[PDB]
Amino acid sequence: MQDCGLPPDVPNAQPALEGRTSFPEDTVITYKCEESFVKIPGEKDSVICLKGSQWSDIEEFCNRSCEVPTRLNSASLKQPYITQNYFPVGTVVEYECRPGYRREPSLSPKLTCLQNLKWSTAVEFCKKKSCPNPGEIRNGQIDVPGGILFGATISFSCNTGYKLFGSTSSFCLISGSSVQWSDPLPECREIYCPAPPQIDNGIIQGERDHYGYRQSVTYACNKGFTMIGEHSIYCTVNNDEGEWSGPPPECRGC
Amino acid sequence: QDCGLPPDVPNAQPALEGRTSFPEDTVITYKCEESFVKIPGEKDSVICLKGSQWSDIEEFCNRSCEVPTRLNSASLKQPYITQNYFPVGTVVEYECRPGYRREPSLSPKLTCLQNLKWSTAVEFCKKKSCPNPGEIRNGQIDVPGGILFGATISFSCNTGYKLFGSTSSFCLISGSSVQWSDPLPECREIYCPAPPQIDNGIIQGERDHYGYRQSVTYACNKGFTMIGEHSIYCTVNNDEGEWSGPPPECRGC
Repeated sequence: MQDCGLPPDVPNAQPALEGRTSFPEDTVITYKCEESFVKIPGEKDSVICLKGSQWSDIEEFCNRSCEVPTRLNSASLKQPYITQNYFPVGTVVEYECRPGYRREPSLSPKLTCLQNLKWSTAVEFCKKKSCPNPGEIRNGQIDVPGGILFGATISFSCNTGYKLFGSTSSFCLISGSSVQWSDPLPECREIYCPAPPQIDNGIIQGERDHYGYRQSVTYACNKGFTMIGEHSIYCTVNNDEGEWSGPPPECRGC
Repeated sequence: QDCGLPPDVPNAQPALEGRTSFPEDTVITYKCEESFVKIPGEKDSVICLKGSQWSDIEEFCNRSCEVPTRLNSASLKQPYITQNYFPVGTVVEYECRPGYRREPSLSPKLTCLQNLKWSTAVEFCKKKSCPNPGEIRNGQIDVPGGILFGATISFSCNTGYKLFGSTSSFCLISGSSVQWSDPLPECREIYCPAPPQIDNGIIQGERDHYGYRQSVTYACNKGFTMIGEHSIYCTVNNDEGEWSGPPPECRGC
């Protein structure tokens, strides 16, 4: 009769019958691979109802493959693997470094689909690029807690008596073709105490324009006046603010 | 042949030894009364002569000031320093003791006034001053009460420095002048012990010396996680250098 019966049973595949058990001549039935199965590229996935109520032949066209290789931050799959989804056991794909990573020549940038349907063990075939030597801050310091490779953070400080002007930290971030420091080296600026206080009936010996950390100012009483107190005071520096060590002496008469 | 009572001398009293009759050749001496001093080169005694007659005697006592009171700034010059006769109008001169100096604008003279008192005393001899103390590098000099003869000053070293030498000085008289009893001490920077090294980590840019408030920053080697403070600083546990705390640790991952 001008109709075929049920199409052939294909291992690991299911046909789309659309609710019927009888099919007219020239009917084309397509099979879909079952769960955990991927169709083999370049193979038929359908049958056709021919004359004599006979279906055309069809061979197993499904496998048995690894999942799409897991997403790496250091490397991306090369072409053509990057567009593929069929990875039977034994399949080896190749990677290439992303930015800002570079190849570790001693290591293979390849992964193999194993018998258990899993990709081989991942090694660091693509490593983190390094940022330039951070250098130095005059009268300050640079803290490098964990190297200077891509993704690293460094911090800046100014020594006692100096004030930081600029950025307090920097990060090694990807910059176009390479990796560079997010921020430039800041500046450590000398902290000045307020102008030293004058005293009644006394003077400052050779008063300077500016007083920095630990610098001192010496007092002297005018003729006929007696000194009572510290002959000199010095500049203390805390939390980036200058402040004299204590009050200036007194010059009492007479 | 015995004389009777000797003559009455104004402002003087004779020493009679309770006697009222005196044999020939008896010599009687008079003593000036209070406030009076005998006049140098004048007779103060009489002698009983023949004819039961005393020899003549004239007033020999002049009202006089007392020996000038002792001053600590100056001493009487010669010859006043050995004198005791100071009638009204007498002016004596002083000279400075050590460690005092003359106040040029003033007179070093005292006059015996009509009331038998010496004129008002002024500071004609003033205390000498020791030289300016100077400065102590990284330290301070406290001058509580001037730098004149007898004064005391004290020395201290700023935070982070240790005093080596004298802690005070006193303005002493030294021969022909006044000088500080002790020379200035020195203020030397205190150093903390060398910072400790840590397993699997380093000291970032270690220095040869660390002083007060100076810090040392640590960093762990690749593949280790730091545990504890990243940097420590040089404190001064008086008067010793000491690190603020233990260095961090590096734990292998």
